[PDB]
Amino acid sequence: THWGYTGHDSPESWGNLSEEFRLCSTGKNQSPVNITETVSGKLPAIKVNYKPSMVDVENNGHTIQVNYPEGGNTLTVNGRTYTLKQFHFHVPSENQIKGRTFPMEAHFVHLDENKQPLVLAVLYEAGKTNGRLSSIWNVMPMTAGKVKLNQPFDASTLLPKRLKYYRFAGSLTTPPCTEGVSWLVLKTYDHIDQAQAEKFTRAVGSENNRPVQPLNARVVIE
Ligand SMILES: CC(=O)Nc1nnc(S(N)(=O)=O)s1
Ligand SMILES: [Zn+2]
Repeated sequence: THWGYTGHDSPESWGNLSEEFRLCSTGKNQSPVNITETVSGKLPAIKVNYKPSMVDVENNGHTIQVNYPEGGNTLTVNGRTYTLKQFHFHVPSENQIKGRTFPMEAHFVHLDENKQPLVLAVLYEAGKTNGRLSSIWNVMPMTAGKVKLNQPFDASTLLPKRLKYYRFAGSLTTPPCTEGVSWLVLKTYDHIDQAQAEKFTRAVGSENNRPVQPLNARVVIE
């Protein structure tokens, strides 16, 4: 069923669109979130085993996304291996740091062998052109549609070397807003210039951030 970020269709009504999106309105563990208060703790280190792959770049109407047809690219956290399925973008950011919205956020979405979802997040500050995204921005379908990119894409360039993160449990920020999703929001910020963010918005047709949800019972670990 149709949903979006504006119109009579907007995030605050997602739960009533159908019975099967109801968690969007009724869940207590929803993403995204404003990360204000945190607990300093000893989080397991991330190990990135990303490498180049043959990807396609899809406009599904709601974001620009890079689909990984094969496993290949993994993340090991806490002796668990998670397989990168796809990554995609929000302009502006869904998650916030101390009330601060960022001009873009990237969501790297995974499953482990138990099919447990993990989202590793990168927040972009305004700054110089992102040279490592230009390859994806250049083939960006500006309407709904899908192109396989000729030259291999390496996602290791999209993650910093400093891999400190905020950790919390949450949900998909798009319908059906399924809960039980591990969130790891990296502290080290990448950058995008203004054209890049505007083009994206132009392509997808709107700013595509779900608004922040209450933490309720949850604690964010830094
Ligand atoms: C199959 C799949 O991954 N669907 C998603 N829906 N929302 C997502 S997000 N913005 O939380 O990372 S991913
Ligand atoms: Zn997302």
